[PDB]
Amino acid sequence: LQYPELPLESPLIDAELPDPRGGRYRLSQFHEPLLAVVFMCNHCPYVKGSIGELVALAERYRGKVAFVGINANDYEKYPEDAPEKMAAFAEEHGIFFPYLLDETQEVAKAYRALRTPEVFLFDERRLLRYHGRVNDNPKDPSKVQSHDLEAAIEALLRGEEPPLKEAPAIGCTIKWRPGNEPEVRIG
Repeated sequence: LQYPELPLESPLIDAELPDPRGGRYRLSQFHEPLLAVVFMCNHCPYVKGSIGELVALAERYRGKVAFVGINANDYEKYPEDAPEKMAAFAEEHGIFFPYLLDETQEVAKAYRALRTPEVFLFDERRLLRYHGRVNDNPKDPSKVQSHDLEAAIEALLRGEEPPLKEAPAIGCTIKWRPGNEPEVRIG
Protein backbone atom coordinates (compact mmCIF):
# COMPACT_ATOMS: atom_id res chain seq x y z
CA LEU A 1 0.00 0.00 0.00
CA GLN A 2 1.45 3.35 -1.11
CA TYR A 3 0.10 6.92 -1.10
CA PRO A 4 -3.37 6.13 0.31
CA GLU A 5 -5.75 9.09 0.58
CA LEU A 6 -6.03 10.93 3.89
CA PRO A 7 -8.86 9.16 5.79
CA LEU A 8 -11.82 11.00 7.31
CA GLU A 9 -11.29 12.22 10.88
CA SER A 10 -7.57 12.66 10.22
CA PRO A 11 -6.09 15.79 11.87
CA LEU A 12 -5.21 18.87 9.83
CA ILE A 13 -1.69 18.67 8.41
CA ASP A 14 -0.16 22.08 9.08
CA ALA A 15 1.84 24.01 6.51
CA GLU A 16 3.27 27.49 6.14
CA LEU A 17 3.53 28.80 2.59
CA PRO A 18 3.89 32.12 0.70
CA ASP A 19 1.17 33.91 -1.30
CA PRO A 20 2.74 35.42 -4.48
CA ARG A 21 0.76 38.62 -3.82
CA GLY A 22 2.61 39.03 -0.54
CA GLY A 23 3.01 37.51 2.91
CA ARG A 24 3.10 33.98 4.28
CA TYR A 25 0.25 31.93 5.76
CA ARG A 26 0.01 29.00 8.17
CA LEU A 27 -2.92 26.58 7.79
CA SER A 28 -3.37 26.48 11.57
CA GLN A 29 -3.63 30.29 11.80
CA PHE A 30 -7.19 30.23 10.43
CA HIS A 31 -9.65 29.94 13.30
CA GLU A 32 -13.04 29.87 11.54
CA PRO A 33 -15.30 26.95 12.59
CA LEU A 34 -14.62 25.22 9.25
CA LEU A 35 -11.54 25.18 7.02
CA ALA A 36 -11.48 24.32 3.32
CA VAL A 37 -8.06 23.53 1.86
CA VAL A 38 -8.18 23.40 -1.93
CA PHE A 39 -5.34 22.13 -4.09
CA MET A 40 -5.64 23.99 -7.36
CA CYS A 41 -3.74 25.88 -10.06
CA ASN A 42 -4.32 28.37 -12.88
CA HIS A 43 -4.14 26.26 -16.07
CA CYS A 44 -6.63 23.50 -15.28
CA PRO A 45 -10.04 23.85 -16.98
CA TYR A 46 -11.63 22.09 -13.99
CA VAL A 47 -10.33 24.86 -11.72
CA LYS A 48 -11.25 27.56 -14.26
CA GLY A 49 -14.83 26.33 -14.45
CA SER A 50 -15.28 26.00 -10.70
CA ILE A 51 -13.27 28.91 -9.26
CA GLY A 52 -16.26 31.24 -9.59
CA GLU A 53 -18.23 28.91 -7.33
CA LEU A 54 -15.28 28.44 -4.94
CA VAL A 55 -14.93 32.21 -4.52
CA ALA A 56 -18.71 32.61 -4.18
CA LEU A 57 -18.77 29.96 -1.43
CA ALA A 58 -15.89 31.72 0.33
CA GLU A 59 -17.80 35.01 0.10
CA ARG A 60 -21.06 33.51 1.38
CA TYR A 61 -19.27 31.77 4.26
CA ARG A 62 -16.99 34.60 5.42
CA GLY A 63 -16.31 34.11 9.13
CA LYS A 64 -17.76 30.58 9.02
CA VAL A 65 -15.56 28.70 6.53
CA ALA A 66 -11.98 29.78 5.88
CA PHE A 67 -10.76 28.99 2.37
CA VAL A 68 -7.15 28.39 1.34
CA GLY A 69 -5.96 27.63 -2.17
CA ILE A 70 -2.67 25.80 -2.78
CA ASN A 71 -0.86 25.53 -6.12
CA ALA A 72 1.85 22.85 -6.06
CA ASN A 73 2.23 22.50 -9.84
CA ASP A 74 5.52 22.34 -11.72
CA TYR A 75 5.46 25.80 -13.27
CA GLU A 76 8.62 25.25 -15.31
CA LYS A 77 6.69 22.68 -17.37
CA TYR A 78 3.38 24.55 -16.86
CA PRO A 79 4.22 28.30 -17.16
CA GLU A 80 0.54 29.25 -16.76
CA ASP A 81 0.86 28.05 -13.15
CA ALA A 82 3.83 30.31 -12.30
CA PRO A 83 3.75 32.52 -9.14
CA GLU A 84 3.26 35.72 -11.16
CA LYS A 85 0.37 34.04 -12.98
CA MET A 86 -1.16 33.03 -9.63
CA ALA A 87 -1.38 36.68 -8.59
CA ALA A 88 -3.05 37.60 -11.89
CA PHE A 89 -5.42 34.61 -11.60
CA ALA A 90 -6.38 35.74 -8.09
CA GLU A 91 -7.11 39.26 -9.36
CA GLU A 92 -9.08 37.98 -12.36
CA HIS A 93 -11.33 35.73 -10.28
CA GLY A 94 -11.54 37.77 -7.08
CA ILE A 95 -9.76 35.14 -4.98
CA PHE A 96 -9.72 37.21 -1.78
CA PHE A 97 -8.57 34.29 0.36
CA PRO A 98 -4.93 33.09 0.51
CA TYR A 99 -3.64 31.40 -2.66
CA LEU A 100 -0.39 29.67 -1.69
CA LEU A 101 2.57 28.29 -3.63
CA ASP A 102 3.86 24.85 -2.61
CA GLU A 103 7.28 25.01 -4.25
CA THR A 104 8.62 21.64 -3.03
CA GLN A 105 5.24 19.93 -3.52
CA GLU A 106 5.66 18.49 0.00
CA VAL A 107 2.29 19.79 1.22
CA ALA A 108 0.50 18.16 -1.72
CA LYS A 109 2.41 14.95 -0.88
CA ALA A 110 1.53 15.14 2.83
CA TYR A 111 -2.16 15.45 1.92
CA ARG A 112 -1.72 12.65 -0.60
CA ALA A 113 -3.48 14.93 -3.09
CA LEU A 114 -3.74 13.92 -6.75
CA ARG A 115 -5.88 16.43 -8.62
CA THR A 116 -6.97 20.04 -9.11
CA PRO A 117 -9.33 21.09 -7.73
CA GLU A 118 -9.19 18.74 -4.72
CA VAL A 119 -10.80 19.89 -1.48
CA PHE A 120 -10.12 18.90 2.13
CA LEU A 121 -12.78 20.28 4.51
CA PHE A 122 -12.01 20.31 8.25
CA ASP A 123 -14.34 20.94 11.21
CA GLU A 124 -14.00 22.81 14.54
CA ARG A 125 -11.71 20.11 15.95
CA ARG A 126 -9.76 20.37 12.69
CA LEU A 127 -10.51 16.78 11.72
CA LEU A 128 -11.21 15.85 8.08
CA ARG A 129 -14.96 15.68 7.40
CA TYR A 130 -15.18 15.91 3.62
CA HIS A 131 -12.64 15.11 0.95
CA GLY A 132 -13.07 15.28 -2.79
CA ARG A 133 -14.69 17.18 -5.63
CA VAL A 134 -15.97 20.76 -5.63
CA ASN A 135 -19.00 19.56 -7.64
CA ASP A 136 -19.84 16.83 -10.18
CA ASN A 137 -18.76 18.84 -13.25
CA PRO A 138 -16.02 21.35 -12.32
CA LYS A 139 -15.16 22.25 -15.90
CA ASP A 140 -18.72 23.19 -16.88
CA PRO A 141 -21.08 24.99 -14.42
CA SER A 142 -23.98 24.61 -16.86
CA LYS A 143 -23.74 20.81 -16.53
CA VAL A 144 -23.43 20.59 -12.74
CA GLN A 145 -26.07 18.44 -11.01
CA SER A 146 -24.44 18.17 -7.59
CA HIS A 147 -22.70 20.86 -5.52
CA ASP A 148 -20.83 18.47 -3.25
CA LEU A 149 -18.68 20.99 -1.36
CA GLU A 150 -21.63 23.31 -0.69
CA ALA A 151 -23.69 20.34 0.54
CA ALA A 152 -20.88 19.23 2.88
CA ILE A 153 -20.49 22.73 4.32
CA GLU A 154 -24.25 23.12 4.85
CA ALA A 155 -24.40 19.70 6.51
CA LEU A 156 -21.61 20.63 8.92
CA LEU A 157 -23.22 23.99 9.72
CA ARG A 158 -26.34 22.06 10.77
CA GLY A 159 -24.33 19.56 12.82
CA GLU A 160 -25.14 16.79 10.34
CA GLU A 161 -22.87 14.23 8.73
CA PRO A 162 -22.03 15.05 5.08
CA PRO A 163 -23.15 12.48 2.43
CA LEU A 164 -21.85 9.00 3.24
CA LYS A 165 -21.02 8.13 -0.37
CA GLU A 166 -17.51 9.37 -1.14
CA ALA A 167 -17.24 11.81 -4.06
CA PRO A 168 -13.54 11.89 -5.05
CA ALA A 169 -11.91 14.86 -6.75
CA ILE A 170 -12.67 15.53 -10.41
CA GLY A 171 -9.99 17.41 -12.30
CA CYS A 172 -6.55 17.58 -13.90
CA THR A 173 -3.82 15.58 -12.23
CA ILE A 174 -1.40 17.62 -10.12
CA LYS A 175 1.72 18.38 -12.16
CA TRP A 176 4.54 16.72 -10.25
CA ARG A 177 8.15 17.82 -10.64
CA PRO A 178 10.57 15.27 -12.19
CA GLY A 179 10.95 12.46 -9.66
CA ASN A 180 8.11 13.66 -7.42
CA GLU A 181 5.43 11.48 -9.04
CA PRO A 182 3.60 9.57 -6.28
CA GLU A 183 3.84 5.82 -6.78
CA VAL A 184 0.25 4.94 -5.87
CA ARG A 185 -0.33 1.29 -4.90
CA ILE A 186 -3.68 -0.10 -3.77
CA GLY A 187 -2.03 -2.88 -1.78
